Amino acid sequence: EFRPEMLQGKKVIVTGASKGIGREMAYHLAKMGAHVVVTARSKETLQKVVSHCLELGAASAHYIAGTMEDMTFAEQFVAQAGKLMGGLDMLILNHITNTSLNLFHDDIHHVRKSMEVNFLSYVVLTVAALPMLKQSNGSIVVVSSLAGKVAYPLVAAYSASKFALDGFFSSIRKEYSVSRVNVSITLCVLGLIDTETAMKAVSGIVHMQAAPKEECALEIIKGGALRQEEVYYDSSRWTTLLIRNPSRKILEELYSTSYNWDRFI
Amino acid sequence: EFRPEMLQGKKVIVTGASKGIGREMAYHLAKMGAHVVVTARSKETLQKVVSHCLELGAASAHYIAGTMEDMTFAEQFVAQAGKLMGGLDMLILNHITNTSLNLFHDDIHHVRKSMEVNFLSYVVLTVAALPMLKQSNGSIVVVSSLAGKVAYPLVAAYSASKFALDGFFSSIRKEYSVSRVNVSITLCVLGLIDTETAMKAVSIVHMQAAPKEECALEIIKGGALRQEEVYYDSSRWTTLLIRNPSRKILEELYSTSYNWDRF
Ligand SMILES: NC(=O)C1=CN([C@@H]2O[C@H](COP(=O)(O)OP(=O)(O)OC[C@H]3O[C@@H](n4cnc5c(N)ncnc54)[C@H](OP(=O)(O)O)[C@@H]3O)[C@@H](O)[C@H]2O)C=CC1
Ligand SMILES: NC(=O)C1=CN([C@@H]2O[C@H](COP(=O)(O)OP(=O)(O)OC[C@H]3O[C@@H](n4cnc5c(N)ncnc54)[C@H](OP(=O)(O)O)[C@@H]3O)[C@@H](O)[C@H]2O)C=CC1
Ligand SMILES: CC(C)(C)c1c(C(=O)N[C@H]2[C@@H]3C[C@H]4C[C@@H](C3)C[C@@H]2C4)cnn1-c1ccc(C(=O)O)cc1
Ligand SMILES: CC(C)(C)c1c(C(=O)N[C@H]2[C@@H]3C[C@H]4C[C@@H](C3)C[C@@H]2C4)cnn1-c1ccc(C(=O)O)cc1
Ligand SMILES: [Cl-]
Ligand SMILES: [Cl-]
Repeated sequence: EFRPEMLQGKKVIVTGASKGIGREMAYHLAKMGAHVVVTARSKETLQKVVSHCLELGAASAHYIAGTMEDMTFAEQFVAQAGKLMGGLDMLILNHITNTSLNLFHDDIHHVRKSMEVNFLSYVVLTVAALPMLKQSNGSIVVVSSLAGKVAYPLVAAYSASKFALDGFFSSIRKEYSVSRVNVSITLCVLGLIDTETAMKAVSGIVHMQAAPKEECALEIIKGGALRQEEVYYDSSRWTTLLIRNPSRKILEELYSTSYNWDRFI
Repeated sequence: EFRPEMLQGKKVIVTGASKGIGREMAYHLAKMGAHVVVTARSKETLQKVVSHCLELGAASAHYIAGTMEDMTFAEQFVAQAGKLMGGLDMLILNHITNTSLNLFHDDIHHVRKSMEVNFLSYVVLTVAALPMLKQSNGSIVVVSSLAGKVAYPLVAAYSASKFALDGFFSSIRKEYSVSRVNVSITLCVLGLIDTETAMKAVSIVHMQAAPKEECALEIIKGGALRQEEVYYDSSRWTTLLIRNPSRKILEELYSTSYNWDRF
């Protein structure tokens, strides 16, 4: 179904691309011959990722360094990236604030910082990217987790922010259908993935088994390119089968049928 | 299974109690003879509510007016309410920032205000109530929506905040089990309900609303019975289809596979 030629010459933004899954996606897009604008806080690591993207064969690879804590950076970054590539075809929202496995006690500051970085910044980015994506019949790719579909201990603030992405983007997708906005939204529900961040977070939990970041990153690109609503990627075949909720799809399809919202458009 | 005597003499907080579902819950708790501390921004409507609660037979009814936009109010309110009742048995988190059905365009301010009011304030109130509920083996009751389990158009910021409550509280419930915290968490997944707010928002041809009075009772029954989730819609189709057993199987496998005792 998917072809690598589908990404050739496309204008793609990847957030949290200095390392992990974001970096792997940037490299994948580069091998496919895409124009890429990557971001993270570290200018040096980004410069190393951009250098490799050009070697891989990216049509054009650029970086803009800043913190997604700053909503003015987030808004401006989209404009600057859009000018560099002369448009936008895909927006890959992937960055997250630093998190570790820990019991929740009193950390409102972490809960809010998770909400601002992992969620609000995504909305600010989308808002700023939507005119370019509308004129290119584009794609938003939102990187979530199993922890953003199912409840796990030790990642309460993280789970709260990934659950919010589902609520927001799945709702805005329903709206795009009514308001006939031909911009696709892909929510990526990932299991544990073997990035240095995750592997350092999980050190010692021997029974916990990570999936390849390389294939994971490809599966995210394939999903958005094919305009799929949801992408699932875990190492367990048990999880992949059980993660899907058809009961939700039924309730959503019934409301889509039962109501006409044309007197809002 | 449930008995009204279960709430007699209990120390309950109800947020967003000047109107709608919150008001109805306060009155229900008053009929059952509980000690109640109610909150919303309007002092006068709250005073009329605290006066009806005493007539209905509440053991003690009090009000503290303020905005849950203010996290310091939220934190302090719990301490003050706790002092007025000399403890805390149940925390009923119900308030929300004003929302209407509309397409999302550029409203970051609404998305953030919805997250501060509908979500963060709940975490602030929970943190502040926890020692008191711990010493009383208490209950947190979180009022969510179908829109906090399933995706609907025109309530993006609202859906995002109700989805966050699920993520946060369901995760902390897993933690309370590991850390052996005997404080229950009830998430209430409500369908459309006939409150003036809802009926004004829907003035949506075919939408059936459910009775606010029964709804409010069903929320009390659920928390009192320490149920993890409460479902209340007018459709029998919705109530059957709203449950996610796939996620409970996944949760039970992780509960089994891992031991987190060193946390
Ligand atoms: N790996 C896993 O096990 C799982 C990953 N996921 C999701 O995958 C995505 C990527 O994760 P992963 O590849 O492991 O992460 P990494 O930690 O390896 O990469 C995170 C990236 O985000 C950047 N970043 C961190 N903080 C900020 C900030 N405040 N502002 C801007 N950029 C920031 C980092 O660079 P810098 O610090 O230099 O700014 C880096 O480029 C996330 O959305 C995560 O939730 C989902 C489930 C599991
Ligand atoms: N009604 C329905 O159809 C549905 C309701 N729900 C949920 O049920 C709960 C109650 O809804 P409902 O009774 O219909 O709503 P209402 O609008 O009737 O009542 C909301 C309450 O919150 C208070 N409140 C509003 N803004 C603030 C604020 N900034 N700070 C503090 N308090 C505030 C209000 O008091 P005041 O203005 O005086 O401060 C009021 O008492 C909510 O959690 C809602 O999401 C879920 C699904 C459907
Ligand atoms: C680690 C956990 C639970 C949270 C998880 C995730 C996730 O979102 N992990 C985050 C990543 C970024 C941050 C650092 C690390 C890695 C921890 C978390 C914060 C994705 N799958 N998954 C998971 C792992 C194992 C199993 C299982 O064996 O049953 C099921 C699901
Ligand atoms: C109104 C809507 C969709 C969002 C909804 C809710 C909800 O969250 N209602 C709140 C009310 C108060 C505030 C203003 C309004 C009304 C929106 C919300 C905030 C709870 N069920 N439900 C709903 C209604 C009908 C159907 C159906 O016929 O298939 C399915 C679900
Ligand atoms: Cl890595
Ligand atoms: Cl009302």
